Amino acid sequence: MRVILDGCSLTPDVLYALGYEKGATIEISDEAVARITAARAVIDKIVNDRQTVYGINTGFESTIIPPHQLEELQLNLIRSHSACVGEPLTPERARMMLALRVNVLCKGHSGIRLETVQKYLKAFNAGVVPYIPEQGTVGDLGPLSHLALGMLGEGLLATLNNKKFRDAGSVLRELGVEPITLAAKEGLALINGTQFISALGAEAVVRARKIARLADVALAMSHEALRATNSTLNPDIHRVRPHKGQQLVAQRLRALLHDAYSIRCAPQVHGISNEVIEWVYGILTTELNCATDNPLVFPDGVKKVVSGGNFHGEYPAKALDMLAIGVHELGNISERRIERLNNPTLSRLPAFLLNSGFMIAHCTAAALVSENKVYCHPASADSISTSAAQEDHVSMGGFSARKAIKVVENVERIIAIELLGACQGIDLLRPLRTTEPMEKVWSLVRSVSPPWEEDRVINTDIDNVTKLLRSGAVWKTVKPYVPEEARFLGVLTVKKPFELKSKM
Amino acid sequence: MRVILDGCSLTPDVLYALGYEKGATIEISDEAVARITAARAVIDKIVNDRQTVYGINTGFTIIPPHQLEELQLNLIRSHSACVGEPLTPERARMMLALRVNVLCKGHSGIRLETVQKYLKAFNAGVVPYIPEQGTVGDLGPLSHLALGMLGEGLLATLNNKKFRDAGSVLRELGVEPITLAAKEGLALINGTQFISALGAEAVVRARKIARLADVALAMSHEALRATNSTLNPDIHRVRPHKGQQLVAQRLRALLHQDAYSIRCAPQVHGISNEVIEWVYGILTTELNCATDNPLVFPDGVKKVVSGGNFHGEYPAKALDMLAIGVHELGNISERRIERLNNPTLSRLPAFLVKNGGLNSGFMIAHCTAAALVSENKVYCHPASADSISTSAAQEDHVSMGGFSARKAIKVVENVERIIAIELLGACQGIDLLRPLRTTEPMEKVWSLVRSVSPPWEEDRVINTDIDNVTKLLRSGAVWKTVKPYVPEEARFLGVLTVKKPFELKSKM
Amino acid sequence: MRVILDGCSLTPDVLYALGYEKGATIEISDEAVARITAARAVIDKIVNDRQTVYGINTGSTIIPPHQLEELQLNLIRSHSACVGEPLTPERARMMLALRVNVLCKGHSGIRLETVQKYLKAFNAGVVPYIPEQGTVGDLGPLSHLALGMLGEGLLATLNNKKFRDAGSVLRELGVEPITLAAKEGLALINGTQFISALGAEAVVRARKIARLADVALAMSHEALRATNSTLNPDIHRVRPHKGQQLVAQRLRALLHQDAYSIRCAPQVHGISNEVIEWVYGILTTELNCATDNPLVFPDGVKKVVSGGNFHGEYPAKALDMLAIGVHELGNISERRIERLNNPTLSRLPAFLVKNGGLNSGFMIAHCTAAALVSENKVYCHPASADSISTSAAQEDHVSMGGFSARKAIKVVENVERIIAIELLGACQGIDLLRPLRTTEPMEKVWSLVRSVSPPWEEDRVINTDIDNVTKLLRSGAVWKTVKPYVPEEARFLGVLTVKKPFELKSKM
Amino acid sequence: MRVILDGCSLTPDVLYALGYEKGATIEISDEAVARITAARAVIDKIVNDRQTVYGINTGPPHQLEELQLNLIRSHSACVGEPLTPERARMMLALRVNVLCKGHSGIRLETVQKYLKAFNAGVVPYIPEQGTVGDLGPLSHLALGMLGEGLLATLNNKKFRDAGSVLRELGVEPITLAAKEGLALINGTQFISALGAEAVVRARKIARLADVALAMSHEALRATNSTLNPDIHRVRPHKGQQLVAQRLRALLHDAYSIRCAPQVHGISNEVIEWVYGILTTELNCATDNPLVFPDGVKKVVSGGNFHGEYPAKALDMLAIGVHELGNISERRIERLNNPTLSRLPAFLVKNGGLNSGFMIAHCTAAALVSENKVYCHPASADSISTSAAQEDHVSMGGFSARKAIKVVENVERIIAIELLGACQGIDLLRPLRTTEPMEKVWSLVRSVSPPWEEDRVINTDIDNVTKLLRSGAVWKTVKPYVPEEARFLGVLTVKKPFELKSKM
Repeated sequence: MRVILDGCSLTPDVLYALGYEKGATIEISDEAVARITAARAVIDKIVNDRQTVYGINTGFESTIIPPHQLEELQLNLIRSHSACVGEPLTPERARMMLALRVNVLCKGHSGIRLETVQKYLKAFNAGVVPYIPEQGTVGDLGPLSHLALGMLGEGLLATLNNKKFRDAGSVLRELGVEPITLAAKEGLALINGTQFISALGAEAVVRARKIARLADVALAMSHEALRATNSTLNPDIHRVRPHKGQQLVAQRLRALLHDAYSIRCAPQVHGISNEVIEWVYGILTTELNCATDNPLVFPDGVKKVVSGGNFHGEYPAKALDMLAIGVHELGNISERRIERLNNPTLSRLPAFLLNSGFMIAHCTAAALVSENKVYCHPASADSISTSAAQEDHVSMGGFSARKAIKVVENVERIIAIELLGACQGIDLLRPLRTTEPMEKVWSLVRSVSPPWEEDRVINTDIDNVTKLLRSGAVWKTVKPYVPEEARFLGVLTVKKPFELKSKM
Repeated sequence: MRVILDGCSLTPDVLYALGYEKGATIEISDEAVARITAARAVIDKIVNDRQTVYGINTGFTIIPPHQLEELQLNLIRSHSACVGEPLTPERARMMLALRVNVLCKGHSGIRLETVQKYLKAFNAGVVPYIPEQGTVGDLGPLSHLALGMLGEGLLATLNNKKFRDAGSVLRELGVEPITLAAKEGLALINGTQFISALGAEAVVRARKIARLADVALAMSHEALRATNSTLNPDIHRVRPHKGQQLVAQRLRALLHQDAYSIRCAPQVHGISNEVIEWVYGILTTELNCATDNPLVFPDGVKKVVSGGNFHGEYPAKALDMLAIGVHELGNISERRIERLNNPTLSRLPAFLVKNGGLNSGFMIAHCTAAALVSENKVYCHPASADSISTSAAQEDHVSMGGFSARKAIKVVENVERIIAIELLGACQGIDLLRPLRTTEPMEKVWSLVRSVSPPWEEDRVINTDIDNVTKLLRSGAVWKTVKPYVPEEARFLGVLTVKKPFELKSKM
Repeated sequence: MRVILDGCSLTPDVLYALGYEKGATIEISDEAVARITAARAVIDKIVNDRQTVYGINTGSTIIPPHQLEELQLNLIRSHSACVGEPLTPERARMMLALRVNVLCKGHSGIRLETVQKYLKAFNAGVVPYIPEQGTVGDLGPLSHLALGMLGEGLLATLNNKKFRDAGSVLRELGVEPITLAAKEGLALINGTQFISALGAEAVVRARKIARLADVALAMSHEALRATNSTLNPDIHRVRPHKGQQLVAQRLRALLHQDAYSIRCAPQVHGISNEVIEWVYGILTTELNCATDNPLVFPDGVKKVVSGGNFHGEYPAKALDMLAIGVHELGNISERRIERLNNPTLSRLPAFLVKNGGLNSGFMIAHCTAAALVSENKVYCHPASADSISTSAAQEDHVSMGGFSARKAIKVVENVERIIAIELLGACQGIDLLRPLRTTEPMEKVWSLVRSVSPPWEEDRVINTDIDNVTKLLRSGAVWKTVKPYVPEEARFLGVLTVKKPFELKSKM
Repeated sequence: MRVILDGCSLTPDVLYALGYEKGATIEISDEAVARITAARAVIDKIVNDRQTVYGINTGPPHQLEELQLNLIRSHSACVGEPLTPERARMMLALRVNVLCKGHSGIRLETVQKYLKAFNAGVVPYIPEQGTVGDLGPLSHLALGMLGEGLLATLNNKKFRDAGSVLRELGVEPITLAAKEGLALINGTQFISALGAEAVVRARKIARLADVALAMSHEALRATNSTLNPDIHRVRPHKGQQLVAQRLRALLHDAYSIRCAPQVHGISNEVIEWVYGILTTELNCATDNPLVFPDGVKKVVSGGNFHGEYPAKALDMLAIGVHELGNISERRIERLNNPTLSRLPAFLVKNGGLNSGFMIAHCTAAALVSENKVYCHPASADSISTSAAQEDHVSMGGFSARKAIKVVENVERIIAIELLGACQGIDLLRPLRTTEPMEKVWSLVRSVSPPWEEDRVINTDIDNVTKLLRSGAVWKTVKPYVPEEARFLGVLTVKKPFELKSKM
């Protein structure tokens, strides 16, 4: 897989693939190359003409810095801003941030040199693993500086073939990549932006979209195991409560299948979760293709170098706080259906499906839902300002992105527990059969987890079914039975950006 | 203003007007009347043919006629279980009008005469007694509404808002109490109208304060003597979120390196605007939804269908997110208030008062703003994230959106005061900069503020000024002043027209 | 009816009584009078000798006599910056009395005459106008208090609670308005008395509902016909938390495997009790603290000292934790309510009603309880965890405990209703079990409940019963009924006497 | 480092040492042995006499054994990352201590095997998510002792086959008789062991917070006026007075400095209170049903397994510890602010080319901000998982974990303040501070050189954090501080509360 970046076409799903698919590689388009060199020409003219421009050849102090002191300034910037702490990002997430960094630079408004972008490109393709401590950003100078630090051959680096973090200098020699060198503005160009929040957010919303579909598969199985009626899927019901999500979820369920609230009101609950995920997906897709640099370089603009606030991460921060809340509800209602499966008076099945069955598995699901409620608190609602700097308002979206991933990770396990329990319900109902797509899912689950005869170590089954869900095999199985519109695919193509009806 | 309801055309702004504008009246369309009687014909046939249908003439087996009526009354009474302070007259009447609108869709099976009575009571000026706590998302609130319509419990009127005997109040409006036939009990109390009516007020107030936030910001921008550099349309063209671009255009209209609270304002106000716009869309759909159960479809394959449209997760979730979005407007505004009071940051006299030896100026007003932001952070916790299964039976998941709606209103109420404090402080900044002038629209806003709050010479009781400027903002006079200077698209008006509902491409 | 304040002996329960009991009056002790005049002598010397001391006659520069009086007035007026609904008369007057108590410690430098006028205003029945929002933790609220004492802004009286001109109200009461000398402005508005007065009500109500929670539980225990096995003192001897042991003993006194909401009740109520007891101790100290600045020490090495005793983090933190502790009482109670309504869990008629084919019983009452628990979870978020600083001042860290105090009261108010719903439901259970009888104290409670709420024969408006039983609980009649059956130590009375303050072992 | 457990004497600090100090070993007292065998005699008598008692021989001798195994296996339902070796072994030791009270009905042989496994260096595999408050975690512990699932060792921490690890360690797997299954997995030991680490770390960072504050106080050249004992005598909270005395010991006007005793104080008191709750909890009989050989009823069903007590305490610990970081971050802000510090902006001379500690403050602010989310009480929620019995749970598993996270975050914040304040001292040379603070400064300078030109600052932050956690900083100032202000009272177990009345 070789992806061509141009700063306009990147989707969260492609970025996720860039981080997680073996053999992923990036290149930049010819039009991106043209934009980058055009922007750099502006910078080179300002520096050569010894013209004073804040952010270009000024200090920290609107006076002109001498050339040699200007190179040293870039290095001091990268080093002093490498202030992050805690556990480093996983190799996949660190490399997602790297690729996203390159994509944003492709818009050609940072003033970066082409050769610096190439060294970033070459490092990615060679399999570099940046060392990015996950805590520090207030929304992403820190994370992006740690990225640039490794590209300077300083600090720590790893590789895909050897993920033990070691001397960055030796790793670059290992990969045959010459370290970057920094000219004017290159220091800021590399570390200004929302790429830590947005890369992590990209993974979150991708995983969220996929678990939203899978939640309906688990629900369908529970529906069958509990022997519920199809009455609540009547399209007349959802025609008169015509939210997009609710209608789409009901159609998805009808494809798979053609009571209690956790089943009967599922379209009315999954629906809004789906719409939140779809909305967040749109916000993030725009953000992955934004020029978050400062100051901005516009070679064809009335002003060639402009100071703005595009580095502020409130947009993806807010979106990720809401993603967590939306995804959380999928697990919340799922846990209740798990409760019905284990309850003998509710299921008309053997209790918990001298044996305890899936009793404690429901417990695990409830614990995950409970901790998700804490993670539902909006991190971006807080701002802590540095008084005598310029930064008097920040997004605090670093934690928004991380806890969004955690909530989805938790909900994935919850859905796995429901699906696992519901499949056992199907066993208990034999020789009864369910629908063709659901029988295929059941067989798929049974290929990694045998039916529950005697008690056994159940965390193994939970983890196996979770692996199964994350593999994509479950959705791939039911996919051809579902109408195209109900497959959650519309967000996979980049829409044209909003345009003012007046350019005033 | 006489509004004709038809269950398809109601917007949050019209509903807000129905509750808050003097002389508001409702009627229902001819097509709504037709739908209502058509649905009732289904119910009447079922009852007369003595056919067993769950939710129509069953029980808690077919219940005989003389007791089917008693069942309706028992339902209304036993479900009137709400506690706490009653809704304000305006909000109670908003819930009443919204109730009527939903019934106009013609899927509840309600009788026409009952709707007519709900209709007549509203127009006569009835004030329902609706305790604000109880719903898990809205049997309770809607039952209290129906209870008063039965002439039981408490009622008030617009002319006399002291809650008294409901029977005498109906006798005061010359209104005859409702009577309940089969299904009418459920038809009146099934739905999300408590959450959605309160939510309607919230999102309307939110939309208006979002616009006003940019006016306060513009004034602060002028008082702080900031550059227009960050409003360069090239900046927002390459970070092209709809909200960010629209906010920047709105600011360019009012004002035709700085701190982040000013420079990153389009990047912060923008997402707030988009959240508000999104919530507005969710709620507009919800105001025109058939949230009844069981549903009656006279032209359907099944005439009576059990579903889950009463579940309030949709408006509950939207209102939790509205609170978070609106909160940020106050959050960044408070920081700009901080800059205005800070002599190092403002290049103005400290706390916007000259002769600051004996005076404190707007020092403690900033304090009040900070306290409001701080408490908004607690209200930012999503209430709909919780569910307490009220039965090991069938009601095993609920939205808990009652508190989502109420705290959404509280956050917007708080943010309105914050924006008022910023605008008040920024206008004093303008005074301190005289004989300098600002733009034509901002000079008009300044004059408008000065007509309710004089400049700050010596110290005086400042909570009076804060409240006055807050009243000014809520009056609509401030936006009305700058409105003609702003491009139509940047006026936050697109949400005022009801879009056609989403339609499935496939027939599966 | 007459409490003598001395700045050392005030308990939350006495302060609550001062605000809520009819005919309450305050006086100050002789030792307090002596301390006040001694401290004022220090101030008068400083001013007379024209000596420069920050906070007494500075700005910063030594302020001349004429301007020094004007400075006090400007201070009070400009700091009256609070917004929102005013405190209830009882809470406003609690803040007033607490203000006087703190001044009795004699470290504020206040004049005696000023204290006397506050004192006379309280006894005459003044109702201060104190907007509940604004403090960051309490210049605003305390300034609004002083503003009314100046005869400015709004005031009310106990005989006429309509807020009107403060000047006319003081004339009505026969109280001459205060006048302000040096330091008197700061002396009146420095302190944590808004947070602490509201907190005093909260922890008092919390302590009383903690006891009542065990009474409701005991009734539920009987209605559900549970075993006494889990009350075995051996169980709690080996899990010997003070609260758990005390709760179990209280339950044994009223009742002289099972579900967790009953069986683990000592293990859950226990920690709630201990949190309440801990908070009570924190607040009792705080009610008797010198929160002034700068502090005046007539017998100290330094007579006038600048410190940070005005910072409200201590009561703010305590009230955030009170909310969490009280919340759990309602949380576990709601689960017992669920068991009462559940036919498979209770072995009683579903929703505690016979002939439930037309009746719903207490079904929706459980719903109301669940909604209250759910909203309490939002209020459980610690408000004091946030701080918003004013960058260029000296106030770079604040407690934000104003909202901590208010939401603490809200949580307890909610939990009171929950306990009422449980008790109401459990008493119906007792009816359903007749001719069976329960214990002597529980039969008395049942009779007491039946005197305000008849048994549930047919369905009726249930919010009336809920409110009546809530009124009953708050009246104190329920606890008074079982009180003589409970061992003294299990009556939650230890906190009612002021303990000697902690003393350092070392002189360092 | 051989600790003798008896179910009555364990403190959070000793338990922490048991998990983190090399060569730690446990034994049980003779009285504990006596109690265990006495309780087991009750259980043996019941099964021998074929008497029906719920929780002993309920739901034949043959299958009663199978029931125990099914119990352990089916309840091993936890997910996520496993506990660190130190925390897993803390849970193991705490498990043994609770069994020493002699009310579980466990066999002595089983305890000795747990005992032996610990001393041999076993590392249990305990997934950190699942408990609703701790059947899951305790079952995973027992699963490994059965030689099933995964295990590791201190010498080889790669999780592998539990059977082979026990062979490696020379430990024969446990066997389960009647009641032994429940005896091993009933309790609050996952919450309490994690909570023990949290409150220990909290107590130590509370002391260190005053050291950082003292240095900031010196770097900012503040007055000692706010430490006047008369101030705190008239606002006589225990914590506030103790903190002020601690500061006076180290030092013999902005709110973040002036109101520090009034803010650190309540944090200290919360930590001290939580410490007391947890100390009791470490020595509680959380079994069910309970066995009382000398009781009126020998086997009693109760609710001592309910973890609300430690859950609530840990939710409050997080809130209390959080505030230390909150006010510290504000002092960090003052250090970097040239208008507030009267020092070079961001503590760097020649700031035209250098940024100094600017972004380090940024890191501190981010940590405070995320701590605000963790301040939400996890124990405030309950999800009834049983339509009947288990209808209220504590949800204290996450309370314990996020408590550790908050303290971990605050440790870094304090490190950043101390690091910045020491640079302030450098900028003020040839000025000197007090003798104990000069020693702390020298100690910091031994792991982090002064800031001349810009360099990679996350290295310095991590080094100073390591320094704080090492105990060397407190050990340095310890002899200058009055005994009462050293936060040591909680280190000795107080006698348990006793009812006055016999009712």
